[PDB]
Amino acid sequence: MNKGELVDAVAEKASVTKKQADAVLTAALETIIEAVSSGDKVTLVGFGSFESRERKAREGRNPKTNEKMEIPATRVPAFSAGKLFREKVAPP
Amino acid sequence: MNKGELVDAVAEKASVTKKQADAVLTAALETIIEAVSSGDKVTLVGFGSFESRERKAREGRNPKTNEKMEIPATRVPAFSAGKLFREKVAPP
DNA sequence: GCATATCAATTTGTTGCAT
DNA sequence: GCATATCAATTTGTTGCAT
Repeated sequence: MNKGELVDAVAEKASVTKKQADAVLTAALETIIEAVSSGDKVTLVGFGSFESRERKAREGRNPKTNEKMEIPATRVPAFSAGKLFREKVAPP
Repeated sequence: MNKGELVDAVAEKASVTKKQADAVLTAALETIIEAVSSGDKVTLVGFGSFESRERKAREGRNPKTNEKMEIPATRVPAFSAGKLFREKVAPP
């Protein structure tokens, strides 16, 4: 399922137009990105939570030259699945 | 940031009412879960992608008894962060 | 979140293309 | 995605409890 196919179902479920369903979904996804980036954890009950996970430098290897290198420290987006999400994917 | 706080920001950005922002967001998240559960991968450009992943059985240990046990195989919700998410969290 | 086990199995990214 | 390293810093879950 891509964004467009999701919008169709959302516009159907929420009884709104596809242009509206997209505009809201766009806003929702952009806001989650902004919030996480600003170091804020985004929690959505049932579904899950988003946060930034810190990551220190690690050793790596150049596949073309076999030469060892250091992959620099960085910040990554993370996701934790809520109870309802994990239970729909794997019922107790 | 919780759902309610996300709704407010979404309703502000998309120029819609809070009830409408919530109705869409609920539908969007509930659809995402049903799709992942039925074995479909949900891809959203910029943001990221959701999918199920199967974990094989592994050896574990009971902290209450010290007794070694086997954690059974399962399926879990997973997330891949898209380029735009990873770049707002850590700009190149 | 917190905790056992001298745990055990994930996930990713490394460069530079390619689909 | 593919092409290394007998990679390497990382997540996550055992059974429950604490907040």
